[PDB]
Amino acid sequence: QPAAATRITVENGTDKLVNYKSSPQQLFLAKNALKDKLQGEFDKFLSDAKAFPALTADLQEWVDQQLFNPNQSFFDLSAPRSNFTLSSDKKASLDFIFRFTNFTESVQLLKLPEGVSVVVDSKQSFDYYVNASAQKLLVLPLSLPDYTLGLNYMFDHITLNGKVVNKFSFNPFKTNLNLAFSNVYNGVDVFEAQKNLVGKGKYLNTHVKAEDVKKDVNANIKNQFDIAKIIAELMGKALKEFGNQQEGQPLSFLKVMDKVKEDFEKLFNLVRPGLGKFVKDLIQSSSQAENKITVYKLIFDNKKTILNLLKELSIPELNSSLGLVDVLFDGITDSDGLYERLQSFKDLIVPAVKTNEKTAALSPLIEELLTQKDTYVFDLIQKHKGILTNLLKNFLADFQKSTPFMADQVAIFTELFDNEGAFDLFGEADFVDKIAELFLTKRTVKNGEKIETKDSLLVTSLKSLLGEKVAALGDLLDSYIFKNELLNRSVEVAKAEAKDTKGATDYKKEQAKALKKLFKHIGENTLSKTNLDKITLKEVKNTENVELEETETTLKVKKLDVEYKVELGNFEIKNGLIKAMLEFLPDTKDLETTLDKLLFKGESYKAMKDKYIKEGFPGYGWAKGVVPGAFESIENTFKSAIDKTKSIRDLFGDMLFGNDLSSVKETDSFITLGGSFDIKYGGENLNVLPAYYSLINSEIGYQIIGVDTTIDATKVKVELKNKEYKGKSPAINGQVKLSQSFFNVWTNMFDSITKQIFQKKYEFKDNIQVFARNEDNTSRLELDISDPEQRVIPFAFVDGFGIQLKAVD
Amino acid sequence: QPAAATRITVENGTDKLVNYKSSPQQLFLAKNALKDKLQGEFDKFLSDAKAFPALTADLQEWVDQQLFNPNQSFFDLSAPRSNFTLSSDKKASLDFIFRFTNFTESVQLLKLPEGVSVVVDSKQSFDYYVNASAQKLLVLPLSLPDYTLGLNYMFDHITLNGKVVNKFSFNPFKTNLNLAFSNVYNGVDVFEAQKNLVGKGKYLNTHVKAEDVKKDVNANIKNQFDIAKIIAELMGKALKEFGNQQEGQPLSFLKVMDKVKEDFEKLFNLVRPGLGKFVKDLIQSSSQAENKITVYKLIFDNKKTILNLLKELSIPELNSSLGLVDVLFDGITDSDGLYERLQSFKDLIVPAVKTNEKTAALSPLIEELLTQKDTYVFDLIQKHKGILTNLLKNFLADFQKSTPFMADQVAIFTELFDNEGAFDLFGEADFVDKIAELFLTKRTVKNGEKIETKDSLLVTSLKSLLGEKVAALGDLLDSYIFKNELLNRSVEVAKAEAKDTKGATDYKKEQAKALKKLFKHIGENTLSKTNLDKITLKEVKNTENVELEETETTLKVKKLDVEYKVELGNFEIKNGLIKAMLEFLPDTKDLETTLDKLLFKGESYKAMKDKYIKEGFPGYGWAKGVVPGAFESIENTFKSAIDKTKSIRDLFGDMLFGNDLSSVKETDSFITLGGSFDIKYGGENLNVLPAYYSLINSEIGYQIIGVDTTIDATKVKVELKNKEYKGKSPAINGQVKLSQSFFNVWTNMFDSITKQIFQKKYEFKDNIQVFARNEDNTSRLELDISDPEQRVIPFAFVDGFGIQLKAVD
Repeated sequence: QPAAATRITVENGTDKLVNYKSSPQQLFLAKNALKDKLQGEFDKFLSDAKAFPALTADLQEWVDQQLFNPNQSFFDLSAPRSNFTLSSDKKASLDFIFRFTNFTESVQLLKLPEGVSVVVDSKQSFDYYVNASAQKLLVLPLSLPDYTLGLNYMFDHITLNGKVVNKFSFNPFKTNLNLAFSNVYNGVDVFEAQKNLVGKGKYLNTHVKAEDVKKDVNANIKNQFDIAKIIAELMGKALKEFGNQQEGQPLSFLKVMDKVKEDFEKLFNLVRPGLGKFVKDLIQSSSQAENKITVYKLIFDNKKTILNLLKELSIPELNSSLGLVDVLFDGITDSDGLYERLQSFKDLIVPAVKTNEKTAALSPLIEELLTQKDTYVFDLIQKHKGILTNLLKNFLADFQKSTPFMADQVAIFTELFDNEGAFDLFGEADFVDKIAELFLTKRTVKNGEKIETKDSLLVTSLKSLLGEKVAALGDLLDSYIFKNELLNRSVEVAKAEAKDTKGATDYKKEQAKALKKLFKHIGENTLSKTNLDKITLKEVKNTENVELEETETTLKVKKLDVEYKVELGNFEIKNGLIKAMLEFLPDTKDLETTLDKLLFKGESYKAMKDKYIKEGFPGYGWAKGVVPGAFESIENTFKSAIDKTKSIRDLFGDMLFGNDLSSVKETDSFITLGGSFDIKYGGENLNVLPAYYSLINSEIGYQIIGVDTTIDATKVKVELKNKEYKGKSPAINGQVKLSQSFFNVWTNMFDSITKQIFQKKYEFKDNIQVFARNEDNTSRLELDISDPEQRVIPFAFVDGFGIQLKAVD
Repeated sequence: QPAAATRITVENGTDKLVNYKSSPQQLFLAKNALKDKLQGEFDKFLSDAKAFPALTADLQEWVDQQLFNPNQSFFDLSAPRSNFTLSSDKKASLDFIFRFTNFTESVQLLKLPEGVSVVVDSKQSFDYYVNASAQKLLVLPLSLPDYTLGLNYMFDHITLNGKVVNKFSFNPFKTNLNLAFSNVYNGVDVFEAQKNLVGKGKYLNTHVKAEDVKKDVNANIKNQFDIAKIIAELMGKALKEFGNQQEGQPLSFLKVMDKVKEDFEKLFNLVRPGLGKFVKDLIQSSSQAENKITVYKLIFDNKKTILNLLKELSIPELNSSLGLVDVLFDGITDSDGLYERLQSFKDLIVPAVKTNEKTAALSPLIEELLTQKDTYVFDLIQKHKGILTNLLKNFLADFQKSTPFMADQVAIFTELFDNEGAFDLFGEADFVDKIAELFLTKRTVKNGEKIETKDSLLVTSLKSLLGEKVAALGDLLDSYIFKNELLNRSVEVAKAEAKDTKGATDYKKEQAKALKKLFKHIGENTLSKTNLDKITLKEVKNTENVELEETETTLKVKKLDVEYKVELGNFEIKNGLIKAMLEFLPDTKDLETTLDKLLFKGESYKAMKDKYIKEGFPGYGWAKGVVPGAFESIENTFKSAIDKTKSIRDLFGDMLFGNDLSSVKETDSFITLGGSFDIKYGGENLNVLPAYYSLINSEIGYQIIGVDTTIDATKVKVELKNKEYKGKSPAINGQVKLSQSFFNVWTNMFDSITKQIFQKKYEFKDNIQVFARNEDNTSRLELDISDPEQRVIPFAFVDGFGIQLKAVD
């Protein structure tokens, strides 16, 4: 048999850390930091009610696995003498005597965790002595599957076989104490990592080459340009399908996604290597896709890509769910096996999800993720509208609280997703209609009495972006931009006064038609393959070697100087990119009243009117009756100039195009971009330092910080092809021609904008981070991710700022 | 024979006074004042080298005229004993013994200046004793023909016939001392007169009656109205003759004076009684008069009127020349005798005139006043141009220094009379042409290089009167009032560039024609007898008795209250009083350029133009190219409204008349005056005090001071008959009609003027001075002008302010 056991119980619980200094409330520290406090924290578990059962269980595991597991075939083990002295003084010790009794008639040897060479004859009671004086158990760390601080104990000086074994480890890599940390991880956070990762002949310096730096720097610009071009063609290949769709035939956001699915793959195989099959599979995982693929097929195939994307999420706690992914995917050859194993594990997965408050609302989702084998991501998204909208609203609110600079975009996004039906895009709907009824339609999202005056999303975005930049013409926006059924459809008012559905009354299809026309033009006239082909990113030098200097904990670029010329060719923005937007404006012929209100019936002209009526006209004085004959023809000629048959569409056509709208050809180019602009990535003595993912990962890149990315936008010509007024029937023609004057003002302001907002020799500085990947997804900078010294913890908090394991002190 | 004479020489000289206190340098004091200083001043003559011959001459005159003139027929006079003791102590005395020896054999009596009853037989030496102790000779005054202080001496206590004769006068009324005063006159100046002239039963109170006061007060208003009406008809009877004269036929200022001569008489027989023949004779004393009358005929006939007018002149010294007028006119029955006596007296008159510096320049004038018997006043005036212009300039300069309030009228008068040829009006000339070439013609009165830019008299008067009241429209006056050949004929420029005498070039007859047309209209349409007949001065109460209260040195009106209603009827100021003045303005069709300069090319509009061009247009801001399309039609419509064929005459016709000038009838009434205004001469306890002429005169009036002369101008209606625009071809017609607006402005401003400048219930206070004359020029208030107590000296200086007969002390 084996030795007697008394308290072999081993179950226990983990611990957690407390905030210190003025650090964020979410503490996710790494190892070190509490270098001295680890012993003190382990002493608490060493001197509590859970201490001696854990110690006895560890002793039992040691005396079975390490003592008689290679034995007991010919040597029975007994423990006649065995005692412990774990006292209240937090000082532990032991004294064990082991007898090996052999019943076989032969000569054998004892295998013990030491260089022991002892010969024992048959029927002989071999002696074994394990002595431990009263001493403080030392603390060493272990790496849990979650990469958390699994505190373990070791003996300092204990005698085995009568000799002292210095630095004795009591079955390392696993202890029956379960004293983990919920907020402290094994490894080096962000900066203790940049002590053994860079240097003279250390990891980063010997794994990053000058030719590699040059090729990655060039490929950074090349891939940025390529993804920009693929994005531009994508909206321009899907936009063409959107626009060309016939009226009354629904075309969902995802049915068109298939028609450009490969492009997405290309796009996402250039943003991140290996992320090519995942997105092309994702946009095919819907009922509207031509070839449906299940969620399990989506997940098992590109498991590694999903792992990288999850590790790129900002939330640390996801890594806790990421520790079982490798165990989840072990021994699986097809998606059916993965589905079966997830069904097997559901009995433990779903209670953990339900018990977690953060994922408590998520509980239904994962539910059918284990209930139906034909799950589709986008079908789930369109079916679980409420929960997904809730998380999206929370995430967007957090982003607003974190990104005040893009507050308008987050505001319009939140207003969009305030409606559950906004998730009907990812389903069986009409995108060219859903985007119109979400972004260009009044909202009534309330139930108290009525808040239907909430207007549309585009109108609110214009109000935010034109807050106070323009004031007098704001009334114009009130009469032509804020009060048009093509941008503010006025929900629930169509069936209020007509109740007969006239052709003009139904503005839901006229606005959809205008949006389809705009999509047609942006698709096959502006962002077409032919029009986007004349934008060439040509290398200029691309020859200089990017020498690297290494000296102690540093890695610098000697002289980075690469320049790429983006030649815009002749990017003809044809008439129709802005002619369709003109057609979005109402075609109401009532131009006299609106212009009269804007010019004369205002807040400043009326004050001058009154002041000149009561008194004024300096030098004259006594001629006060002349005044209501002076500011009456001044208004009269201006009013009479306005053509009775011209709307704001025609006025804006005169202002922008010059010639009248009916006489302006849609094939002509409104704006032509010619020439080229330079990109001048440069720098001297630029530091190169490791760049990690959001969570703990074995894949690492490198970043060059302080790269002067000069975008010299000069040498480009943004020319208005129609720089002269060719109109024959101007809206405000006459001796007080204002449409021509407005057109000249527009041309001058366009030249000013292209001189200041456009080319200005932009100067930027940032960090070029490249996570370069090899051919078969064997990225050059991959760490051992095994020993607790290269396990980087990017989300951890650095001890340099100051963290202590105590309650606010 | 008579008594022996030793120093009968009597010739001597006068004296003069010296300034004292802070009195004006021209001292012309009256008697009294130097009440105590007269004795001291006479002592100087009593103790000088001229004393004893004067005393001896006085003694001789006394002993011939008063002693033996009624004797020597039977009583020879001898002076065996005779001595004087006029010592250096200024104490005079005498001792005389007279023997009367009769050679006739009869009994006679001696006639002496005393109650002496003595009987002397024949051949008897009658004795006479005249004793005088050493005593100071007292001083008494005498009245010279010039009414100056003729100091005379008297003896206090001397014994005649053995008895003392108290207050002995040594031949009064004449002394051989000739100690006159050049600055002190006998009598009471202005206020010592109002001590014996008013009182309880003294002169003014007993010579002024309540009915007399009432009738004179009523006649004051009646005569003021009558002279105003006669003046208005006079220019309107002479103006008609001026206007109706044919072109090229000269009509002098005096040839027309005859055609209205009687009116002048009427006028001047209402301004001052008896001044009716003088002015009617004066304006007939010229070569241009139909019936010439000599200066002697003009002077001898109305000698009394000339005396009153000369006594009304402000200069005191003229009275010295007035002392011989009565002696001049003694024993003369016709103008021939007066001419003969002036020729006789010329040998003394002309040296006195020449020796006097003030009349030294006058010497030629009086010269022919005694050289030709056919002298004419106006022929002399037009012949002695230089001297008369010199005195007129000096008098006008003095009036300017004395009357700053009417400085503009004196300035234009001085500018007029700066030319000698300005006196050609009173001769053989053309008034309708001379007044045009003097008042509406440029002046070049200088010889240095050129001052021809002096402009005309009317232009300078407008510049003075429109100094800074209007500024912006001043440029209009520069282009239409300051630069018109009808008001600024531009002398010496007509024969500069043309040299061919075109019809338009000769502006001397076109301007004369315009002036003649204006005279025609003011003569027979506005100031005609028919039009002036409808202005009636009606008494309202004229019944209340003006009771007078007398109490010591006072005379007050108990309650003066008279009111006269001047009913203006319908005084039709026809079209032509202002239509002719419109025709004076140039008829140049260039109205666009002048109005453009006045309105747009100014000093304030251009600044606003520039400010709005550089920046501005509040609320818009970025629209700066619109501005040179905004302030271009604002000007363009205003410029295009102005009719190309309309001049400033037409614009002013639209502004004033309404309807166009060609369609405005000259017989219509531009302004009609209707209703009536009240004159409310009133007051309680109003002082009545004597009022004298400028110089010493026996004719006196009385003045009521403090009369509240309320001219309640209310209840009159000055109506514009054309208060609505009836024009069919306005100068600035269109949608920016400004001629109609200008006309409405003119109508409103006319109503405002007639509400404030016109009727306002004017309140005035003054002194009603009446020099009432009886039927045969026997004015009621005439003083004895004989005794040295009623001889008023109005020009004298009152001793109350302080005057002493010493050099500045």
